Amino acid sequence: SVSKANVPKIDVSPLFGDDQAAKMRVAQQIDAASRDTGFFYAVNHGINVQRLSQKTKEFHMSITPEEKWDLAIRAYNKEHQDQVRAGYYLSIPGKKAVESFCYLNPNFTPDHPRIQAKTPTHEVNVWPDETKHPGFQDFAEQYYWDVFGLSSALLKGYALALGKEENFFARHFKPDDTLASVVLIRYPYLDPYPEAAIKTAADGTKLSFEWHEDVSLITVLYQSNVQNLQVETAAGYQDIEADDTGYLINCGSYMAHLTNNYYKAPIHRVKWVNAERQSLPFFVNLGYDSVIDPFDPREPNGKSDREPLSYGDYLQNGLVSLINKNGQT
Ligand SMILES: N[C@@H](CCCC(=O)N[C@@H](CS)C(=O)N[C@@H](C(=O)O)C1CC1)C(=O)O
Ligand SMILES: [Fe+2]
Repeated sequence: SVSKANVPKIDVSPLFGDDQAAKMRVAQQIDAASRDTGFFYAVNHGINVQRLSQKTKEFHMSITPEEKWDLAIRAYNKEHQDQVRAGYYLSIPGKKAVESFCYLNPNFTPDHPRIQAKTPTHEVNVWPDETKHPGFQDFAEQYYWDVFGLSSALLKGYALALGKEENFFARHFKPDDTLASVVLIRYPYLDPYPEAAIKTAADGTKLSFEWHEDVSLITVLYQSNVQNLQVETAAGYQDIEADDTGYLINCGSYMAHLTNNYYKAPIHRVKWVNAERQSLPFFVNLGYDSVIDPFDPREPNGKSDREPLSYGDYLQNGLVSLINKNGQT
């Protein structure tokens, strides 16, 4: 068997309030989890995840092949050269099971200064036809802001955990410019399930997505109640329990950089499971020009021998590297 990973449930509700002592007690729990397996479940987060799941299912199960081409990123549709990040990521029946829809900051409109400048990693979202998907765009944009709010609260907790003032990360995480993305991933049930869509780990475990560290500051994830994730620990890969009432939180490699690996970006992978399910990550990314000076909370003077890295540089390079390592999703 595989051992169960320690993934504590942390009540994050004080991070929305003004009880500073209570916030510190939450920060300590985040610190402990970040130093152990690198994962925890945020509970009492205030988001209606059942409705998120229902609206997402309605979208995934009603979108047609025609609409998928019309929304497709450039990896699938050469006509859409502006769509590197945002849009539809098609399955390939017989070869690739997973499919998804990615969207970015709703404030990236045609008149946004970064859109006008054609700055890398900024795109205007594409949406299906409103008549075919009534309410979907509005729901999805509102969801972005709901999970942005949770993420801002979580970032106050991580800042306090690291010995900083609570706005240390959040001051770089702003509605007008965040590079954060939502991805609505569908993992299908298939009978037969094509072997070409199943990868195999060195230890023999059947996978849908190989080992990686996240390209993010933190990752704020909702998934269906079907166990699939594993995290590498000193004791080997361990199973992360599912919990479709909470958000699974972990650090990405930008956090590891900024903290000199005090909070590591945990290595994790996705087991192959033949089940119809949802994986709905929010990747907490800062602004394109955001730079936090690296530090080390294990060193008396707090100094680090790492060089500052702008978030835009980090992100553009990280997303390409992840595609090169683990394949186009
Ligand atoms: N397209 C997105 C980035 C996608 C990065 C990516 O492919 N991530 C993987 C590894 S974290 C991913 O989303 N995998 C999901 C899965 O396979 O279920 C995860 C975290 C829920 C953007 O432009 O921001
Ligand atoms: Fe990941």
